[PDB]
Amino acid sequence: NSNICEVCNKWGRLFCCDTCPRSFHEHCHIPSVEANKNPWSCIFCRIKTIQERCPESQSGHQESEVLMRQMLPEEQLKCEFLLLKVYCDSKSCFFASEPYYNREGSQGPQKPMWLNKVKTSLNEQMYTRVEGFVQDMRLIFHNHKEFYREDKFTRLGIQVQDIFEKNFRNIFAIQETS
Ligand SMILES: [Zn+2]
Ligand SMILES: [Zn+2]
Ligand SMILES: [Zn+2]
Repeated sequence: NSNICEVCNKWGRLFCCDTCPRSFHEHCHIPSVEANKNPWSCIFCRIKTIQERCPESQSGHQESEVLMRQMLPEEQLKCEFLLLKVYCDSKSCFFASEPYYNREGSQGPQKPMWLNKVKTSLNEQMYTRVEGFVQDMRLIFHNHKEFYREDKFTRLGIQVQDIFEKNFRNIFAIQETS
């Protein structure tokens, strides 16, 4: 197994996957690494199994159909993995915890949102469709763009949104277009 956490790239108290060489901090993995279960298979492994059981699940899909899917166990997993892929980027630190807004010439958003809030909401099964999760994720970046206006710090939102969108198209096998 790897000697660093796959998500945050730090050593520490790591749990090792049984079916691949990745390792995780307890609360870096999503869902949090399960208490027992030997062998244990990480989210990367569980996603790969879904694809292997249904190869046709990788044919192209329309985003509008994906968003209306109910959050059954396989869609719950896919959203958990998508969330984890964002945390994998170090720039996610900016969007992880609860923001506050006091900048001359800007007003804070009407509906603040952050990664750890989305994480709790998934854990508590608060989303009934994929659209719920994707709307809250996109809201994070939209709030940031609007608040920071012309400051160059706006670019951090563009950057992390691009990680989210690339991973969304991959995980949910969105039909490729120009
Ligand atoms: Zn970690
Ligand atoms: Zn694994
Ligand atoms: Zn199948």
